[PDB]
Amino acid sequence: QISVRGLAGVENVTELKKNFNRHLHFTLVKDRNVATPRDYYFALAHTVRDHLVGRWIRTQQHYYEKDPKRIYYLSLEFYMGRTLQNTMVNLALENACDEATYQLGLDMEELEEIEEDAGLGNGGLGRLAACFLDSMATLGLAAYGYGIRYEFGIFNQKICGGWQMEEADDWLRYGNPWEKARPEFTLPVHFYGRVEHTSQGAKWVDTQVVLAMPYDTPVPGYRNNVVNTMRLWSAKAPNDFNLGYIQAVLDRNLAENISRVLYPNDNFFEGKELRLKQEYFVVAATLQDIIRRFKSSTNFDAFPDKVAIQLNDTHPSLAIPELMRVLVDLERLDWDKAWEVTVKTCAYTNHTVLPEALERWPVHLLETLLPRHLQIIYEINQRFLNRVAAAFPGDVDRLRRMSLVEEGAVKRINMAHLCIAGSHAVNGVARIHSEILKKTIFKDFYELEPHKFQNKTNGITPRRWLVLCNPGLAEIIAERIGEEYISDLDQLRKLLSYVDDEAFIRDVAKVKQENKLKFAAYLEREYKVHINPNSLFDVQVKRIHEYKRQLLNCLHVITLYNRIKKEPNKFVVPRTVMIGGKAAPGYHMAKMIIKLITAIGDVVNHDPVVGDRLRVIFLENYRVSLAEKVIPAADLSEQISTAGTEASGTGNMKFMLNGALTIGTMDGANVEMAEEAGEENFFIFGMRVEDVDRLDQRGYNAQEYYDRIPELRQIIEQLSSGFFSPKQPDLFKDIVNMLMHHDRFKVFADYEEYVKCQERVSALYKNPREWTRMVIRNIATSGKFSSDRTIAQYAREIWGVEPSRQRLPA
Amino acid sequence: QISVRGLAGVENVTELKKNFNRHLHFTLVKDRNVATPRDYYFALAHTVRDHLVGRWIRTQQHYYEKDPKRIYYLSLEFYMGRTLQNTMVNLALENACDEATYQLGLDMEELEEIEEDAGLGNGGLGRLAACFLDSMATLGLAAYGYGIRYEFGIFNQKICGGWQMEEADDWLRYGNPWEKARPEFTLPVHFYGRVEHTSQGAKWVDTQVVLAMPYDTPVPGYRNNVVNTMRLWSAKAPNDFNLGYIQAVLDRNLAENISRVLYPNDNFFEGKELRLKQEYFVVAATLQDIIRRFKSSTNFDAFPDKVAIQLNDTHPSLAIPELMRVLVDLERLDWDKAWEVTVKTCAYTNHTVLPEALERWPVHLLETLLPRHLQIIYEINQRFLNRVAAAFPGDVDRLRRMSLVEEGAVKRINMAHLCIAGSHAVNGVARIHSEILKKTIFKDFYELEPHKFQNKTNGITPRRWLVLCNPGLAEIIAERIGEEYISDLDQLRKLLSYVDDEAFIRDVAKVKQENKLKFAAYLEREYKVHINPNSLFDVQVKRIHEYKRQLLNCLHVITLYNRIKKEPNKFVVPRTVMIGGKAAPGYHMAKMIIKLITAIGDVVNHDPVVGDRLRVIFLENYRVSLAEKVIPAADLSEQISTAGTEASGTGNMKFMLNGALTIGTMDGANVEMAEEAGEENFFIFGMRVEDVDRLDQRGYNAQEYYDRIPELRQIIEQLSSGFFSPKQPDLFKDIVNMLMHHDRFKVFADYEEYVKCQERVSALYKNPREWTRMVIRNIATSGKFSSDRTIAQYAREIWGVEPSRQRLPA
Ligand SMILES: OC[C@H]1O[C@@H](NC(=S)N/N=C/c2ccc(C(F)(F)F)cc2)[C@H](O)[C@@H](O)[C@@H]1O
Ligand SMILES: OC[C@H]1O[C@@H](NC(=S)N/N=C/c2ccc(C(F)(F)F)cc2)[C@H](O)[C@@H](O)[C@@H]1O
Ligand SMILES: OC[C@H]1O[C@@H](NC(=S)N/N=C/c2ccc(C(F)(F)F)cc2)[C@H](O)[C@@H](O)[C@@H]1O
Ligand SMILES: OC[C@H]1O[C@@H](NC(=S)N/N=C/c2ccc(C(F)(F)F)cc2)[C@H](O)[C@@H](O)[C@@H]1O
Repeated sequence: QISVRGLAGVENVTELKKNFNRHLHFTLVKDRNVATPRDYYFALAHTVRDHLVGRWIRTQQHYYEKDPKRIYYLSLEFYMGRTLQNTMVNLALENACDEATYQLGLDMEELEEIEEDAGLGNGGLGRLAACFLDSMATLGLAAYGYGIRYEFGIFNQKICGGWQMEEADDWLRYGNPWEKARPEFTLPVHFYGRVEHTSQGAKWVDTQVVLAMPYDTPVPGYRNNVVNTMRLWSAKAPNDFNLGYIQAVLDRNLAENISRVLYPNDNFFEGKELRLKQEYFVVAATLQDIIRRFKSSTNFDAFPDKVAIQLNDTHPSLAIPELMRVLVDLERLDWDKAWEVTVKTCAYTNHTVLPEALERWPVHLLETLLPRHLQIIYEINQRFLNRVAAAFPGDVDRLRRMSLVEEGAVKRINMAHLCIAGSHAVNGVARIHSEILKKTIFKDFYELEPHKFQNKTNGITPRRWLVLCNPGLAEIIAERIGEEYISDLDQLRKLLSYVDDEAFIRDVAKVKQENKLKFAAYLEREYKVHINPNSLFDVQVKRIHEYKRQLLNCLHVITLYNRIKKEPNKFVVPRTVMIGGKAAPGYHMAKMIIKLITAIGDVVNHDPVVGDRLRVIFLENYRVSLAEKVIPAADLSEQISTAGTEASGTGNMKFMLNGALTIGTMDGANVEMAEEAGEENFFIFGMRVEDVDRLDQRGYNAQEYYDRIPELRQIIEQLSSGFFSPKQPDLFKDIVNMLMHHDRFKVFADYEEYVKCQERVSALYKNPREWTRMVIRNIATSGKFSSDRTIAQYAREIWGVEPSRQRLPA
Repeated sequence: QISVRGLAGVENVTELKKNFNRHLHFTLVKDRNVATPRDYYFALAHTVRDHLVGRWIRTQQHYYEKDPKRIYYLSLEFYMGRTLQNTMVNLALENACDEATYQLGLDMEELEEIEEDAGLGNGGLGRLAACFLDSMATLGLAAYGYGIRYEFGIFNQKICGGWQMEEADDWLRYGNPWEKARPEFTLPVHFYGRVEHTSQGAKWVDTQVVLAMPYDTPVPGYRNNVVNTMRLWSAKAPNDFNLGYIQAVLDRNLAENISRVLYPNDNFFEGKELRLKQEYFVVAATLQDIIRRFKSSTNFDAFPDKVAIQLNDTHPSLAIPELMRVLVDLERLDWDKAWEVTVKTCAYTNHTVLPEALERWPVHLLETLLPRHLQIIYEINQRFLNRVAAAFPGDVDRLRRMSLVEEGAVKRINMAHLCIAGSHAVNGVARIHSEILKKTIFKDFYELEPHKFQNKTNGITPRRWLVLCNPGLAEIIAERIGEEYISDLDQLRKLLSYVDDEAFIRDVAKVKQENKLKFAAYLEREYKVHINPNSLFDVQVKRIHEYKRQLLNCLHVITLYNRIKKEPNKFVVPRTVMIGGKAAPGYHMAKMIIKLITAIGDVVNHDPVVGDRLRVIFLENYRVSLAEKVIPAADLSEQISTAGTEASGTGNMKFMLNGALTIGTMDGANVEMAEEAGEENFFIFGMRVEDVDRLDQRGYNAQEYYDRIPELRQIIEQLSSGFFSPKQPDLFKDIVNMLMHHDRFKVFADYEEYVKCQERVSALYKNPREWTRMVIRNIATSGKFSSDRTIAQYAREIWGVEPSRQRLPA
């Protein structure tokens, strides 16, 4: 059908058809008279996965022979989404399978909708890990993703009476065709116990043992025949566990609860024991696996030449004292050599600046659970602080500021401080975030070791986030500039010479229109909701957090509503305002914001005077599969965090690549995005970081804004008095009180500029030719935000390895 | 190699070889350089199972088209053992796979040792269910086994310092190639709640829901291309279960614990709530599945013409009030018609007479867990007792004796009484057991409804228990009489005309010798134990129970030891005495008996004066796979339960078929076995049932025996004084006290006759030609004890369906 989806050869199509029927019969034990759509999906899935195995076996064989330096990417989250289409795309099988299934009398797109998301992450950090794995395979690096196989991923979100309900994401219910259990490689992980000191050093004894069972999932590169591995650990009780009889067997559950569920509280650090166990479990199992592989290459001096470990935030920070423990206690290296090896091996990526998100584990927890690790941490702290003392003699306050141990009511370990001390590199995830690290939160560490601090601006994979989710746009671009850009996204610059091309303009706008019709249909079909596809699609999708300022968007929405009611017979650009995202189950304010959004929808969507000039829809259960649908259909991307709070953002980049214009603050990656496209091609508004700092100095007084902006006052009055909650008039009192008296994120301060800027957006949209021309200049300059570029920078500047675009033999 | 194992055709062998390699690559994701023996087993397993699927799909298709009457065999236990060899045997693939694996450079027998036992049963009742499924498929009946998929089966037994230790049987750890999950057919099961009465009848409301997920396993007939289904239910939490957040997800475990583990307490009824839940779970899910299938045939008058439900003991007795509940409350049939349908549908098999084993559920349990079922049971009881009153007017004691409700401290439901009331047939499992039911324990019910009471003497499958475990014996028989006997075991009578055939005599004795060498080797290899293979193999294998009198065997063993020590230079027939079996974890006396056996071994096996004339070995972890090894190697089968206590026994029959002579009491099936072979060809001793009754009348005084038998006194003195426990002299005080003052099973009363009879055994064994001739007359008359015969009797006399030896088209 379309070019970039590969060849549908006669030989291939005939082969796919017969293997499909083979799987239906032998694998699924069905025949065509009993088979459901789900059976058909599984048959296709097995037919496709057959094509990975030879490539997977010989890639891993290749790494054994050539013995390159290995990259280990440690994360507690991998937000993978669906795998079928991604695999077809990366193997050039998409048109062939489409044809084969067509001739079998099936619609492949319908089968694709049956696959569950692998929802093993919360948001940006988890999705970043998934994009990175894809780029690492595409760039031919010998890379492994290591994490936990959660039985339950991020909860499915139901909206009930306007309110979020959570339900278990039982994603493994029907089986996972993309994993291979490897029970033969099961490893023991130890907990509790005590430390004994002997003549021959320390020994960790009387431990409880939990088994770590690995499951491998393939990660195919883009048409280079490379298939890397993601290894996820599952928790298993040992067989003499608790071993009246019946109870002992039932208590095996306690051990296995370690990998049962993903923590969804991305807002607020909770020092929960189960979470600590999860963090140690992935680290202990992974490091044994690493050392095993290394020993199959006594000389640990070569360890850093052969191993790189990337720590995705502080969640796997225990890798540092765990590597030390192994090297010192088990291999009997001396401390200094062990430390040298550890530092050269580990690197740390920070993904936030919000204080309440930082991991600070109570000492009494580490004492009971990991007694030997606390001792190692204490020793690291002493030696580190001795280095600080010698560099800044007499600076006693620096010492307490830099300590890994925080004193107070409860003593705590600062895991970020541990990571910086024990890593040769520390990076932020966009240029302004990295500068903020060096200037404010890790200033003392930067002064001590400026060489450690780097930037690696985030990216997204153009395979999933263009080719897969927006084939129409991929095709019209391919027609003009060829297919090479898919794995060299900088080529999109060549599109600049088409900004005045009437045909291209028409094609870009047509692709968008089709995307909007497709999504407007999806809404009616799966959610019985009626939207006008000629309106501007105004979309904000991301986790619900105060810093992300979904509330500022709410304020604009009500402003538009009030202006319509005021001058009903005046013309305004019609909008469909879509907001979506999950709230952490314990985050009251975020749950209230969701309720507000639905409450507004309830008023706005049923007002006859509004007609269909304004619609407000809450997008339920936002997740990778839904992002792949809504992003290609968007016209306006809302990226409106208070400057200084969004470390990078990556959703922003997905919208840019897919032909939406951006309204945003100079925050995170938005800055670099505006820089690449030109500030004239971006709707920038609001305080910069410096203005925020100024405001904090004087003190932020929300009342000032309320007193001087009558349009804002009106909104606040409506909220208080119960205009949006007729039956519970004080329903939103918490929200109003927060905005008026304790708003950490200065919602009111940006209100005027935001509304003004929104007027400029509406103006441009009235001129379709000029809207589309600006869109073209965005797409054309989105090349920098490919994760191939990000990963090539990690490889060269942190891990010390050269990427390669060369094919392995098929 | 050997005939009965089928053809190894050039085309077949080449096909098996390539499918093996296909599976190794695509299914296991290995290549020959990394593959372990386990990988090889799995590749063969997948290669073999491929041959079942077409047969499985068309058998079930056939039953849909022809719509025969369906047999549902309900059991909480299916002791299946291993499946690979059984499948090859039933499909005629054994020689072909042996060849194919040979040419691949593998030993198939070694691969077969890798498969775990499906240990989903305790002993005889569970193994009976497995033999029955095999015969039902072999006889072409449209039959389904329904049960629970336990995550953990019967525990593995470790012997530590002479003592039993239990460890979890994690049989699913590496995956089960013989099952197919069917999540699409998941059904809800309800618990707790309350009953509401409306105008439109009773309604069961406010229930907790647990999901039942079926797993199907094939059951192939012997070379007839029939493949029936065993469906096992697994417990799953519903997705809004408990739905702070983290805990809610972790508590899903509570629902799923229902199918976690098999109860191993075969000795003593424990009214544990979890066990009741298991019993209801299998019943509720199964009956919905049955009704579903029936409705795909309002007219429930045809229900008994289309459905038979066999209840394996009282464990699924809740099927009776559950069928009533559905028919009355949900389909709105009137009580009398519902009852008529239920009775004609259900039949009950009793597997014991021991009072402490009978299920008597406290009313307060059924009240909380199954409030509607208690009401239904009460109503059944009233109507039943009204029938009793009318038949035996004024007999008030009969009324209280026959009631389903037992009064007392705690009111209880007698589940056996429920089963008899609600079934059209009640059978025992051997002729003497069935007579005992009618004369003693169910006398009142027999007087009321004599037509209900039947006998169906147990059997074993000659596929597993001859062809599979003893190919050498199967072959030498096949040479003389052909292969037809394998599915028509009565043909073995033809062997009588060979009792004086010198060649046959020589061949029978040679097969036994090879079996003993093979087992003597297995012992040395896997357990570093040294046995003389020229000795008489004296074997008692079965669960450890007082009624089974492993203690009487212990007494004989010590007698032989004492007689040797007394006259060291006298000749005696050398013996290897092997005893094995698991004890229920809470059964103290049974655990003490195991300790005694090992303790004796410790003394006897290290006495230089004994040499190798006497060895005592405890066979660890007795289970189906071990039975398949030890039974063909046995010379003497010990079947020595107190007369009246072993309902049938089936191990007895396995030994008979495999060329061991039997020493036994006239108990259970032993009677019919002696009757078939001739009492001259059997070593019968001890009290008959009548003698036991007499002894109880006068009162059993153990002291009498102790006073009159000096050889017995000596043994008791040795036990008391600590001869077998030098470091803990009073270790066996419990055992001695039990024997002297509270022996329910009259061990001493049979002592003299037993020892005497054992002398007669030793005498015969000195004359090999005559030993073997008697062996031939046993094998030749073991035809009656085939489960094909047993099942043909159930089919004709209970279920009303005709068996068929006709092939389905391949
Ligand atoms: O879902 C049912 C079960 O299947 C099992 N898979 C087995 S037996 N073969 N896999 C083969 C395989 C082939 C190719 C690939 C891929 F995609 F190319 F990489 C992955 C796996 C899984 O181990 C188990 O966890 C799972 O629950
Ligand atoms: O760099 C990629 C993206 O990273 C994001 N950081 C995220 S998602 N941190 N998650 C923290 C977290 C903490 C605890 C937990 C929990 F619950 F304990 F399991 C889960 C997540 C940035 O906010 C974004 O600007 C950036 O683009
Ligand atoms: O062990 C890995 C997993 O495999 C799954 N099997 C799947 S996907 N195909 N089965 C095909 C099949 C073919 C033939 C037969 C047989 F023997 F002819 F009857 C049985 C099953 C199981 O459903 C799951 O419970 C299990 O854990
Ligand atoms: O007919 C076949 C054989 O059946 C046997 N009966 C057995 S095994 N009953 N099990 C009872 C039992 C009770 C409770 C439990 C438990 F633990 F709650 F789960 C398990 C088993 C007879 O004793 C034998 O003579 C006969 O040959």
